[PDB]
Amino acid sequence: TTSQKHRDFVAEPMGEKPVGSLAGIGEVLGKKLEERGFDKAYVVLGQFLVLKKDEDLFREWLKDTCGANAKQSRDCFGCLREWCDAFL
Amino acid sequence: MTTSQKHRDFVAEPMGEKPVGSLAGIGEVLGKKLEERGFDKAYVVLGQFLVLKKDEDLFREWLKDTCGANAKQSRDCFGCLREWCDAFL
Repeated sequence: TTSQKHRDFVAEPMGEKPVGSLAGIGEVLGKKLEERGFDKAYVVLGQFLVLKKDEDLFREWLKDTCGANAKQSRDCFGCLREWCDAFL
Repeated sequence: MTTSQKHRDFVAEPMGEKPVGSLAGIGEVLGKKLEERGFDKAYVVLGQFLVLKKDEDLFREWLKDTCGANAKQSRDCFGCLREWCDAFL
């Protein structure tokens, strides 16, 4: 299943949406991503793409970068994968 | 229209799984060097462009350092990704 946050994100181009629009990225994770330069959702998309959409490596990178737990990183990965299938 | 037809073709549609050589400025020589470094599809180079927050200087220098792109090649590749993002991201 998916959250409404996921469905809202995968429904449209992301433009300049902030990193907190990504499913799984709440205020805590969002703060830590911004601190490390990932202030917009597209920058995280960038990392997803540099990693060739690899689920294991992206979710691990997210954990190491902002401390995402497994549910959060699952949610974030899934919303980026579905967005790419629709728009990339 | 001062852009190449190859630019226009790239920016006209989602890139899907297009190879890196579909990008403006990326001929066969640059494309091979990019592929050897793991940048085999255009979307991987898009990824680097986005990780660099679409900064022209950073991206064009990364391209130079990674495949030896000259100024014109790196400008064309940057401009093609910038316009693609304006259309589809």
